[PDB]
Amino acid sequence: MSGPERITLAMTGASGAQYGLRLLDCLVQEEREVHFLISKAAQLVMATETDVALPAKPQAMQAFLTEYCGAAAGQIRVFGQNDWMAPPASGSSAPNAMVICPCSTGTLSAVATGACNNLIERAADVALKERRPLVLVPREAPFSSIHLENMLKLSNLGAVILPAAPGFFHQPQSVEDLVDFVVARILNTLGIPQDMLPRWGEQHLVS
Amino acid sequence: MSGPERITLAMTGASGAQYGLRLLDCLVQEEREVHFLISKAAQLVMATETDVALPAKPQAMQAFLTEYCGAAAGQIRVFGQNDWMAPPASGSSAPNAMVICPCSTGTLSAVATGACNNLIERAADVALKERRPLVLVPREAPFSSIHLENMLKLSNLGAVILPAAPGFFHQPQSVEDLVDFVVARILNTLGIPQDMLPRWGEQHLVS
Amino acid sequence: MSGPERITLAMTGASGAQYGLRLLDCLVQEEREVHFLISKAAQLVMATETDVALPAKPQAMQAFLTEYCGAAAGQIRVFGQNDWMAPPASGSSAPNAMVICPCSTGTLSAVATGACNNLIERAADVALKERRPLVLVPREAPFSSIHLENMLKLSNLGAVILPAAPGFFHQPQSVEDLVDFVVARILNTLGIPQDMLPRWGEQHLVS
Amino acid sequence: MSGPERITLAMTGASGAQYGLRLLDCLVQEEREVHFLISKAAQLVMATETDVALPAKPQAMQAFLTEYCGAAAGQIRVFGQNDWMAPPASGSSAPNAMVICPCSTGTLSAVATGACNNLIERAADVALKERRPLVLVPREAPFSSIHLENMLKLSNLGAVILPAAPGFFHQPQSVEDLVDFVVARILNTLGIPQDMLPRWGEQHLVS
Amino acid sequence: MSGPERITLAMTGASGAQYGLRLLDCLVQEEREVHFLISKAAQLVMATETDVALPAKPQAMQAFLTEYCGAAAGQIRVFGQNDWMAPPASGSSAPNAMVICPCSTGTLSAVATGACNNLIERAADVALKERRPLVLVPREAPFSSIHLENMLKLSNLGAVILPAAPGFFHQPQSVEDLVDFVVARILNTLGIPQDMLPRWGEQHLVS
Amino acid sequence: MSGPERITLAMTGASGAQYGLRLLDCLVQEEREVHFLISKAAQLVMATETDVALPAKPQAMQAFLTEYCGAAAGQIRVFGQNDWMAPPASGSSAPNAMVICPCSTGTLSAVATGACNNLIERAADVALKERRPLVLVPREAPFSSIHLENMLKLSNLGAVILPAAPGFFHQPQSVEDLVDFVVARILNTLGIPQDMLPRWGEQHLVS
Amino acid sequence: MSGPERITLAMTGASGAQYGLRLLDCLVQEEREVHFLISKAAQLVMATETDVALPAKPQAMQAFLTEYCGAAAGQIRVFGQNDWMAPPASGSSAPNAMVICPCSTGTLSAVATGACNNLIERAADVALKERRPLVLVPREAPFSSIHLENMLKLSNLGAVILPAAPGFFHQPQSVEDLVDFVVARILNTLGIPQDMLPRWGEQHLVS
Amino acid sequence: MSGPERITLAMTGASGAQYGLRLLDCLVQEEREVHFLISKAAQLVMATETDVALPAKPQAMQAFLTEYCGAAAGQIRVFGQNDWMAPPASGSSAPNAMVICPCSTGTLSAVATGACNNLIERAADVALKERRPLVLVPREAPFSSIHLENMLKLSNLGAVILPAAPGFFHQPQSVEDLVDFVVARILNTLGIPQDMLPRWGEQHLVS
Ligand SMILES: CC(C)=CCN1c2cc(C)c(C)cc2N(C[C@H](O)[C@H](O)[C@H](O)COP(=O)(O)O)c2[nH]c(=O)[nH]c(=O)c21
Ligand SMILES: CC(C)=CCN1c2cc(C)c(C)cc2N(C[C@H](O)[C@H](O)[C@H](O)COP(=O)(O)O)c2[nH]c(=O)[nH]c(=O)c21
Ligand SMILES: CC(C)=CCN1c2cc(C)c(C)cc2N(C[C@H](O)[C@H](O)[C@H](O)COP(=O)(O)O)c2[nH]c(=O)[nH]c(=O)c21
Ligand SMILES: CC(C)=CCN1c2cc(C)c(C)cc2N(C[C@H](O)[C@H](O)[C@H](O)COP(=O)(O)O)c2[nH]c(=O)[nH]c(=O)c21
Ligand SMILES: CC(C)=CCN1c2cc(C)c(C)cc2N(C[C@H](O)[C@H](O)[C@H](O)COP(=O)(O)O)c2[nH]c(=O)[nH]c(=O)c21
Ligand SMILES: CC(C)=CCN1c2cc(C)c(C)cc2N(C[C@H](O)[C@H](O)[C@H](O)COP(=O)(O)O)c2[nH]c(=O)[nH]c(=O)c21
Ligand SMILES: CC(C)=CCN1c2cc(C)c(C)cc2N(C[C@H](O)[C@H](O)[C@H](O)COP(=O)(O)O)c2[nH]c(=O)[nH]c(=O)c21
Ligand SMILES: CC(C)=CCN1c2cc(C)c(C)cc2N(C[C@H](O)[C@H](O)[C@H](O)COP(=O)(O)O)c2[nH]c(=O)[nH]c(=O)c21
Ligand code: NA
Ligand code: NA
Ligand code: NA
Ligand code: NA
Ligand code: NA
Ligand code: NA
Ligand code: NA
Ligand code: NA
Repeated sequence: MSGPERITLAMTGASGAQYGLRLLDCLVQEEREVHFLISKAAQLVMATETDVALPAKPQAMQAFLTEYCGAAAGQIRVFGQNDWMAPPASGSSAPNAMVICPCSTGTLSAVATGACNNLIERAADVALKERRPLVLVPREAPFSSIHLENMLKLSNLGAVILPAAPGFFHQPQSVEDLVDFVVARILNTLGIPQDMLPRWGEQHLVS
Repeated sequence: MSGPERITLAMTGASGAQYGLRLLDCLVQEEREVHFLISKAAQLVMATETDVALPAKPQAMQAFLTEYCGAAAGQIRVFGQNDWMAPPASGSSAPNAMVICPCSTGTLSAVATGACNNLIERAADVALKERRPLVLVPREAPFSSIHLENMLKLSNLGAVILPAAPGFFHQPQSVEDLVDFVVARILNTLGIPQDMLPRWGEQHLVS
Repeated sequence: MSGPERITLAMTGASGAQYGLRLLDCLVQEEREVHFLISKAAQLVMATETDVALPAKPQAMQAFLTEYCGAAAGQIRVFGQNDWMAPPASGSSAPNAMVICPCSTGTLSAVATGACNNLIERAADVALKERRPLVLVPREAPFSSIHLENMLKLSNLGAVILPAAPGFFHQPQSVEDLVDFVVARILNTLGIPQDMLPRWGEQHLVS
Repeated sequence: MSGPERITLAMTGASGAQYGLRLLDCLVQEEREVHFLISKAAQLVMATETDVALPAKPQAMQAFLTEYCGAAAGQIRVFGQNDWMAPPASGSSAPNAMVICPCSTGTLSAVATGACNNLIERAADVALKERRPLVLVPREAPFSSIHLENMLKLSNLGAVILPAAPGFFHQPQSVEDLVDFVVARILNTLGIPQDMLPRWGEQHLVS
Repeated sequence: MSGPERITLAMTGASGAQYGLRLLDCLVQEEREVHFLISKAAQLVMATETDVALPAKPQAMQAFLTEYCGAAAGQIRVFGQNDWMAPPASGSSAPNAMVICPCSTGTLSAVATGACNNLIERAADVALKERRPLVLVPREAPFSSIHLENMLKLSNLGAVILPAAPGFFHQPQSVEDLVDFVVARILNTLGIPQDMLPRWGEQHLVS
Repeated sequence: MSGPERITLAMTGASGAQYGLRLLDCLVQEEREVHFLISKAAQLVMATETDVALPAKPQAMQAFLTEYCGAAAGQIRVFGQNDWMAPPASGSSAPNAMVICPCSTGTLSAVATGACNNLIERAADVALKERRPLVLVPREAPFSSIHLENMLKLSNLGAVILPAAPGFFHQPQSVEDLVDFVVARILNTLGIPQDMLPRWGEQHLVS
Repeated sequence: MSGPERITLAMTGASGAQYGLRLLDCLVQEEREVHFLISKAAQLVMATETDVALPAKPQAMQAFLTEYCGAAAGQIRVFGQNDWMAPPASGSSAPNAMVICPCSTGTLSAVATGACNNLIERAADVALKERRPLVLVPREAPFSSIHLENMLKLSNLGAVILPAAPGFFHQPQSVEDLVDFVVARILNTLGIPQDMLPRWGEQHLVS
Repeated sequence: MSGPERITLAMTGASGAQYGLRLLDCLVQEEREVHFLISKAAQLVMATETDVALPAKPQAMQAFLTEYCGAAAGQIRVFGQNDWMAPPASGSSAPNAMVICPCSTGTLSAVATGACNNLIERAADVALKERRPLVLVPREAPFSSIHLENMLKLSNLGAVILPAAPGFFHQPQSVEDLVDFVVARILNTLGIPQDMLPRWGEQHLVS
């Protein structure tokens, strides 16, 4: 298998819940183990932007997402926001890649400053210290200098700042096509196969 | 009238030609004068991503866009990439707001470093020196530290970095809705009326 | 009318509750719409430093402040600390000026780092990204280098750092005179008329 | 009326007394109130470079300049270098735009470092703290790194650094034409009408 | 005795002459030796804000302050602004703590840049080089980035930046109470006993 | 002979073609060898601002300038913008001093960032690496922070930033006098004799 | 002759008047022209540390120093602290090397920040902009970070920071030997012959 | 007793062996315990500049210095350059103040960069980490930017940079007087009594 066996997928409270749900679906279909984290604010975004009725508590949420995605038993773990006994909280855990999608400006701030106030922020702190993959998918416009400084600091360390800024070069025909563009870029970053976005120029040879 | 009477609208070679065309259409409908600039690479993006058959040379291009947008004679000026006799090239011109939409990473670089190699880059240099509005709409993912440093430098000076990162909080149903989200944010930044994106919470009063 | 029609007034937990209440009163008397936010810690400061019996929950609080200030129905909105549906949470809202008065060192930190952990901090983040007025009124002494760096970062972006440091050059005779000095400076910053602090030297002509 | 009703015009001891006198004349003709300040060194520059016989003390100086410019009684205030009772010394004064023309390297230094050693330097410090317009017109060549760092710091804060570097693109025929070029740029910066320098390209439409 | 036997107390030309006079009175009552310095501008502030008729020259001033404060002969030294033979001018003097109260923005600048243009600024330069206490009490609002950078530089070196920003948490009933708050904080910084501001929470034990 | 035997004189597209032509004339009269470079944009400035009919191609241009200046055969070399076989392109060439007069903001940018996109920019890069004289004569107003940072970087390395900011202290009577002021300063920087601007104070002895 | 024909020698108010007088004597004996400047504070240092009875005003001072040093008529110019008509005030003057010996911490500050408040500070500003030699001889201990930052900034530009820190490696037997050590180093820096300090190791050949 | 009971005195290879020997003598006379360290290069400086015949190895050296200074048995410890079992090598040792006198540029570098290559450099590293006094007495001229950056870094941390730059304000009559000036300043920094340099201005009272 190419790419990580396990991904920590954190959803935080930026607009674009569709991106995180699509990414979750794609990771499940690629037979990956997902350690799923979601902030309080992200639950309110999901309720506002989608007709996904996500249960609030981790055990109900795990059962719901397992069904929603057609996952295997055990494939989606869900951990609460203060569950320090979960793998992502320690660098002595088995290695995971981590994606924060969507990434609110507040979570971006916390990761850049090392705040570690909940399991998402601690998980990202652990990824950075252990040199494990960390991809942040912010959705905001305009970006202020506060945002940009935080992104720059993290990019300089080795985090991938991948804004939810879909391209139009494969003639998207629906909202789903644009969502799939960004999810494809995340999967490409992680080194996980995807067939939503072709390999640009693969067949080109000269000119 | 609220907002600027004249806007310099530059299209450069990032994916998202739809954004610049929609913005042009909205500015024309708000009875604004538009000084329209387009890079060579942007012409190739437009041909690839749209079925707009934009003529190559400025006089033909002006006539085409005037018809396309239903503009008045004289309302859309078009200037070539080396036309230093055009208003945007000097700070002694009448004041315009300037928008680069889409903004390629190369144009972002040129603006940040002061390269002034064509009329778009000179126009932005003039906006910055004269303290006139400058809005940059980059479309790229991931953003590297090179991109982020360039954006941060310009944001710190007072340019608005407004990534083509549409929100989903008004339940978009088409690609056009997502395009209209970003265009609405640009128009809000410029202080020009728009009725595509409601005023969040305007009717909320308590809780 | 000169100055903003709407002001977001946030009270946080620094000593000087009197300043925020006086400012609220003056804004109401100038027929402005106020979007009123208050932190948990600020409620404890108000109870300690004043004999204002402010109710805890937003609907009761709105009714109380409306009476206290002699405001019109609808003139003072009150929003809770997690109410993301309120206007200040999105830059797509109608434009407001924002004042944090008093501004605790912790709120100053959150604004400088982009933490966005409650509606006050998100509101300030939105003001900065949208280039809308932001005035911070810290009350602390000494100021440490941590405080000063945070203030400097925000001042460099364009926020107004206006310490609760009243002047004595108009011969204050009471605590109220000193409070009114700082409130007058805030109103002057916002461009809202005030007749508490004369225009220095207005009548001077030579020497 | 477009632009500020009141301008603080400070003349300091760089070569180019002609620029400050021309600017004063233009501001008077646009019916603006001018708060006029002049350094000791600037008085020696004026005596060396012009045949203007400027009296030394503020009351005589005010009467002289009023006649010289054809100003109304009261239109030109003159204030001495230690007159802290004058409006420019306090941010509680009515708002003025401020221009230092010419701006010596020593005054540029004082403004950049916050020295406030006389009314000119205090006035500029007040402009910066209150976010009121500040335009500096240095005349020096070469510029050393000391000069450039001081200019950069102030430009980054929002001051306009407008060197006395006239352009030749409207075919100047006399020294007066070159002086009028720089004065026109200052007036354009302030948003005050001027008919000395046309609006570049205003009549251009295509090519 | 706790705290320094000798204090250099410099008054400069910020609003808040009351603070410096109160501090002087408290230091005298604690049987400390005070080396008293005052700027020209501070003499004009004192005349404007108080009904203290301070004589201009050092010998008359010393006699006046000795009476005003009920000091012992010799307890208050007064030194002129160019008296380099006074103790504060050399680091080979006996150690003193130094307080600049109030501290103008111009004196803050001079101390931060090392200007040493009069005995106050030299005295502060000496305190910094000898690692002796230096407390600066600025009174300004807003603080610009120039002010903040100067404060930050000095705080980073070890100076105490203590703005004249009184707290309200001990229910002040008069202007004097607010003055006494700031003076108490200065005395606490210096390690000199004071009974104006209680020790917060001293009697609290749990909760 | 005092000063360099050979000067690389580059004209770029800032306003002030008169300065470069005057400098060329003076260098020829001082019997110096000039390696003459001119940008495309500078040719359009010269055509706009002067009645010099400069041929476009290097061989015609060399013959024209030789006649215009009364130069010796071989004294003025002219090299095209991509002629990497010309001496200025390599640091193994015989040493020349280099002057860019006028220096556009775009050429200033290219030199500061090391862009080397044509022979002028490469020539300046070579001067900096070889520690050979480099004088830049910018003509712009206002200068933005982008401009100022670029100038500061180059000044810190050892380039001379000499803005086209003529002085008035020798009572100029014509445009030519002002042009001659700046050209004299350039020649003084290079250490080449000039008799247009006297040696200030040379005859002064005391007071 | 090796080394500069003319030296601007400025004495400022640091301890070590002996160094400046010795240097003056050596420059006169090497048949150099000296443009002599002295601060008010330096006159008080000279009176305190030496039995040189230096007259206060420039014409008397010039006559006195001419006799004291055995100089030729005209060899020592003396200029007052506000004499802007003296050569050192303009970069269009004939080139001089400049030495500030001793250099007070306040003059070091002024030079580093570009204050130009008197002819000494302006002269140094001119040296830096024109790339002419500038040697600063500070005498202070300890050096604070303020001092060190100012020295570092100037050293980075190309000024020579030469502390009055004599060496003992040629077995000094008197105060005069130690003074002569520092003066020899200054003369070596300037490239002026001196026979007080031998060339270290000149005769050594191997080991 | 005022001041530290124990001082680590390190002599390194700058010119000025006299300073370290005098300081050693004064510390012994004040009944302090001295932990004495000396570099190889310092032994060669001492042999070159003095007629002190210092034995090479630590036990002989200790006996020699004990006699030379009239110290008590045990009062002067001497430790070798690799003796990690000596107290200064660990922060768990009893607290000492540390002085490096003279301080070579190489030892200054090592301390600034944390090199810890011998016991002197380790001892200084320990002083900095434990927040114990560290005084560096460099002797070099000119100081390069390398030197100055190293000094600035250490001063910013809290080390005292005290150059061997004696003052002349107490009319020194011999080399010994100048040596005693610097040693007095060191002792004052350490808080150890000295009667070589009076307390400036102690008896002054007014003017
Ligand atoms: C339309 C509004 C109010 C904003 C657009 N969007 C968003 C949509 C919706 C519908 C809600 C409710 C909230 C947001 N927010 C704000 C955000 O959740 C908060 O700052 C919050 O503190 C984040 O906390 P976490 O980092 O998740 O712990 C948020 N934050 C952000 O960074 N980007 C966004 O797109 C948006
Ligand atoms: C699918 C490819 C190859 C990239 C996506 N997209 C894009 C789409 C298409 C279809 C074309 C052709 C080109 C791009 N580029 C590259 C870009 O135009 C160039 O770097 C170019 O030099 C820009 O020059 P200008 O600044 O306009 O003068 C470009 N640049 C960028 O910054 N963002 C983009 O989205 C893309
Ligand atoms: C006398 C005490 C304990 C401090 C003076 N004052 C204050 C008065 C009172 C009476 C209370 C209770 C609290 C304060 N604080 C502390 C402060 O509220 C907290 O740090 C807190 O976390 C702030 O959270 P928010 O930013 O409001 O969300 C606070 N914080 C601050 O920045 N400035 C202040 O003046 C004071
Ligand atoms: C030909 C000389 C000596 C210089 C050219 N010019 C000038 C002309 C004349 C004829 C005089 C007399 C003085 C100058 N100066 C120097 C200047 O006034 C001083 O540095 C001075 O301290 C400035 O103090 P202020 O900031 O006004 O309080 C000055 N300063 C500057 O920054 N630019 C200039 O053009 C010149
Ligand atoms: C109401 C005015 C004009 C200002 C409020 N206040 C003040 C009050 C009064 C009544 C006077 C007269 C002056 C001030 N100033 C200005 C100040 O004294 C000057 O900048 C001055 O150069 C300072 O020099 P020093 O550092 O003392 O040598 C000053 N400066 C400052 O930093 N803070 C202040 O509060 C005020
Ligand atoms: C009146 C206008 C449009 C501007 C004033 N002036 C100027 C005059 C004329 C009449 C022309 C045509 C052009 C300018 N420019 C713009 C400039 O040439 C361009 O940015 C250009 O890309 C420079 O490229 P190069 O560096 O030479 O390769 C330019 N650039 C600059 O830095 N300073 C100037 O004074 C002006
Ligand atoms: C024993 C005292 C009070 C200090 C030692 N020495 C000195 C000696 C004597 C005997 C006098 C009188 C003055 C000093 N000073 C202080 C100094 O002159 C002042 O800061 C002053 O403002 C300098 O202004 P300038 O830069 O000359 O315009 C001064 N300044 C300095 O930087 N180094 C010194 O060695 C000393
Ligand atoms: C006259 C010479 C060659 C220099 C003056 N002086 C000195 C005098 C004598 C007579 C000797 C032999 C050596 C010096 N040095 C050089 C110095 O010892 C070395 O760089 C050396 O590596 C220092 O190593 P440490 O840090 O002690 O381990 C040295 N280093 C320094 O920083 N300042 C000095 O004054 C001098
Ligand atoms: Na949460
Ligand atoms: Na192009
Ligand atoms: Na709260
Ligand atoms: Na003056
Ligand atoms: Na004074
Ligand atoms: Na070209
Ligand atoms: Na002086
Ligand atoms: Na050694």
